Amino acid sequence: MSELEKAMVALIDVFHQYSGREGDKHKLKKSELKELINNELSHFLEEIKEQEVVDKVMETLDNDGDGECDFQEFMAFVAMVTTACHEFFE
Amino acid sequence: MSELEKAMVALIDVFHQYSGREGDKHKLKKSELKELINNELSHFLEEIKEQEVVDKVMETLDNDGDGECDFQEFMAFVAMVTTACHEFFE
Ligand SMILES: [Ca+2]
Ligand SMILES: [Ca+2]
Ligand SMILES: [Ca+2]
Ligand SMILES: [Ca+2]
Ligand SMILES: [Zn+2]
Ligand SMILES: [Zn+2]
Repeated sequence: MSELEKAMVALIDVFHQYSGREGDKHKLKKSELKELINNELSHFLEEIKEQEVVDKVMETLDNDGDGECDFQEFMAFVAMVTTACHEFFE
Repeated sequence: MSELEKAMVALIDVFHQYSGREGDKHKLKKSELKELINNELSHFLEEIKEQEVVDKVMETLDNDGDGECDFQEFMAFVAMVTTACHEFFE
């Protein structure tokens, strides 16, 4: 696979690794999303150690209002983080 | 870096690799977009060999109407292709 193709498979992989832990296997619940950020975005995002922060991140991400982050929402999250990095480091 | 972090860096890298070739160093013109898809998405998307296909792809991802693909628009493109790969495997 190319570098881009690899990167895409890696986004699918990490989503599944966290979404399948509990409840809906295809959605991130707040605790799944917290572990994903803390473990996998430890350099791009401040560690989450407060319920209020987990809450705010889900509120921000959850466009369909079911209190979970689905794959489309996770893509949007990936784009906002990646964009932030893009901008920040130039 | 985590696999997710490395993937995000990979998106910014490839984008810069192609956007930097001609004209606007920070946006993809049609020629740069065609070569990105052809070289970097050769295992996920059919090879582009017709002007009308690159025209149509650009029209599709060019949401601000400048005839180029900026990083934000490239991220929506990445999300489209990733989603398709996701579905494909399932
Ligand atoms: Ca879940
Ligand atoms: Ca949701
Ligand atoms: Ca360019
Ligand atoms: Ca545009
Ligand atoms: Zn899935
Ligand atoms: Zn840039």
